Formats: sequence, structure tokens, C-alpha cells
Amino acid sequence: HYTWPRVNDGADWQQVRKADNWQDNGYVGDVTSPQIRCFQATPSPAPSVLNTTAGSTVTYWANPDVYHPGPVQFYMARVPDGEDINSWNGDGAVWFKVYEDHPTFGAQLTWPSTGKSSFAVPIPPCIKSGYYLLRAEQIGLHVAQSVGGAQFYISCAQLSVTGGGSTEPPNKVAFPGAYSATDPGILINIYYPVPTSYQNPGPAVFSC
Ligand SMILES: *[C@@H]1O[C@H](CO)[C@@H](O)[C@H](O)[C@H]1NC(C)=O
Ligand SMILES: [Mg+2]
Repeated sequence: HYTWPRVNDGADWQQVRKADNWQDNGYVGDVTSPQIRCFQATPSPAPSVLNTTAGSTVTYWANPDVYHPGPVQFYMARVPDGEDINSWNGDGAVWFKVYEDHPTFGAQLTWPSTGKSSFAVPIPPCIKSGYYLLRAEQIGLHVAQSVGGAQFYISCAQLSVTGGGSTEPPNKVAFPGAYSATDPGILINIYYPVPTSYQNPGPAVFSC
């Protein structure tokens, strides 16, 4: 139970759209729900936008910290030139993955997110300048052995990216759309037999 309330030095939900779990630190359990995108049943803009450059790092904060076992992933989606970040919600197949982590394998799986509040998100240097939504996700897998058991902790930040390139990420995905409840990284027993591989849900990480 954690929120993703802040980016860089900003306050709770300042550059981050106010997630539906802002009070209860709850989760999304339905990968087909509109909440799977930005944890908002009804889209509502953040009051501010974070300025950053392509190639820089954005810090995404979890609160209190990430403590359920499972992967952290970040996605981005570009607002079209003729659109306002405050009213654009990332409909359709517009999302590309910019970060994912992987567990280490042994008698038990260890996760490179556990106990952390601060997460380094690489903004790709080669993507087009413009406004973006940045989606934060952690997938709690501690009760994910049953269908609908995975717990998604999500939010989306509003970015203005400058100094970009011209590379368009291929195979963009939709939320909902990208995930199925039976995906091997979503419907999974992490405890027995302990996995020796782990397949992150969604498309491949985009790289320049
Ligand atoms: C962010 O960039 C915008 C232009 O899109 C500018 O008006 C604004 O002052 C900048 N904000 C900060 C905090 O630098
Ligand atoms: Mg919890």
C-alpha cells in the first residue's frame, strides 16, 4: 500500500495527477479497467507541469516506499502538438516503456525496488521534444498466484520535455490493452516453485 505522489522536488499531486488511492494507498486489480492507465476513474489534470530535458533523469517518489515484491516499470506518452497536456489523457496505443527492473534469482526472489522511495527514471535522449505523461507502476506479486491477484500501484506525471531528437518509439501500447490477467509476469506464484526467470508484462523497454 503506497502512492506515487511526487516527482523531483514537487509536492504531493502537484505535477502528478491525483490518483484515486491518494487517501487509502489502495491498488488497481483489474487490468481492463480505465484505472490501469493513471489510477483515475475520471481523468483530472495536475495543477503543474515538470520541465525536464531529453536525456535527463526524473525522480519519481513512492510513499511511504515500495515494500511488496514485484517489478517497477515506467512508461511515457507524447501529447500531440495541437493538444493541451491538461486535457490529454493518453487514449489509444500511445504508450512506450522507458524503464523496467528485474528480480535476482535464488532460493527466494529479490527485487531491486524493495524499501526504496526514490526512483531514477531515464528520459530517453532521442525522443521528440514536447509534452508527455509519465506513468509510474509497481506490481505487487505477493498474492498474484490467482487471477486478478496482482496489485498495481500507479500514477501519472505531467512533463514538458525539451532538447529531444526525432526517434519515434515503435509498437506503442494502450492502457487498458497492454496487459492480460494471465500474463506470466502478472499471474504468478513467486514463492513456489521459486521462478528462475521473470517475464515483465508489456512491451520491450524503448532504447535509443
Ligand atoms: C517550464 O517551462 C514553461 C514553458 O513551457 C515555462 O513557462 C515555465 O516558466 C517553466 N517552469 C519552470 C518551473 O521552470
Ligand atoms: Mg499493500
